[PDB]
Amino acid sequence: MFEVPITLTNRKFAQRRKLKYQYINYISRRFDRISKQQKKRRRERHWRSVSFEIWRTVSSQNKQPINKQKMTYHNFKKIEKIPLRKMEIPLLHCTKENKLYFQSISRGLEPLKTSTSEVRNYRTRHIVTLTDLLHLNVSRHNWSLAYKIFATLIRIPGVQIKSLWGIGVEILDNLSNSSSGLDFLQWMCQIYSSKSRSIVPPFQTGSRTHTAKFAITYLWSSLINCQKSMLIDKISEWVLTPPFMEDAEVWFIYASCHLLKADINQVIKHIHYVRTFLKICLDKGGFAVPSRLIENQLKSFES
DNA sequence: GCATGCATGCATGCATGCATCAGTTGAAGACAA
Repeated sequence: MFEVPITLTNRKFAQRRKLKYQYINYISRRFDRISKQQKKRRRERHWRSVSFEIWRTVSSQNKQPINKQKMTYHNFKKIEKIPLRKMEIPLLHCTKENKLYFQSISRGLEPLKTSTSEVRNYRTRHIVTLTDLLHLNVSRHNWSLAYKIFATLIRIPGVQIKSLWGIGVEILDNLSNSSSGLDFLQWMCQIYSSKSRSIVPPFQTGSRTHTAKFAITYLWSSLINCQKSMLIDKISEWVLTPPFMEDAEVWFIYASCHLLKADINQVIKHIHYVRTFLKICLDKGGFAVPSRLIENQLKSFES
């Protein structure tokens, strides 16, 4: 009853997405008309926008104005009537289950089986139980079992590493026996930071644009390994090998490295330093409500 | 006929290939019959 961490499937689901986005396109085409293939799905899904430290959202103010009824019954069924037929052609080539699937999604029903629910089979149902027991044991603070789970999981030739916070917290409350925590974190980062589609990202990703998980997690957690102090110039040397260098938040990680080094003219240059990266992190992002707090601290330093 | 496998295609940089101090030297304007 939880998301699976393996690449969803082969099967039907492609032909279903076919039917879906093909029909979508026929209706939206005739709709702009009246208002006046993996690739068809691709263009289709394509032309569309793809007191505390909140990445504040973009709120409503310069946005738009009001609309007034577009769509009576007699006029919707206009736009519906033709594309449904063109659909009657390749519907003739997809399978019965997907005839009825398209039929119902087109009546506006919504399925009550899931892609997981219907992908039957010895092996996957076993993985499903394995991963469940993982997520359960981790909820239970049963770090030992949990760990056993995780290990037998990743042993299996199907699981992609989308279960890393799995370890990153698991191996984290497991001081016991294994290289851990930062080990995993900076490992993830080093491996998946270069070149060396669906079924993806925010908490996994590749290069050229940003990479939540591994990056920021080791990138603060090492600074927490320096709250273990009271290391830094290392974290800021290899933090100081950008660029993605639009990673503004990592600009704030850098400025944090300088406020922690600051804790004689050396300490000056470290406070000068943090003063610089805070605004080069006015790049944009959006942190630290008043930087005048950071700066009141920097004046407690200036003493 | 339908499902598994894996090879073809497509697309962003990169790498191979192929074309694009000192001497004699003359020339120019002033000057005499």
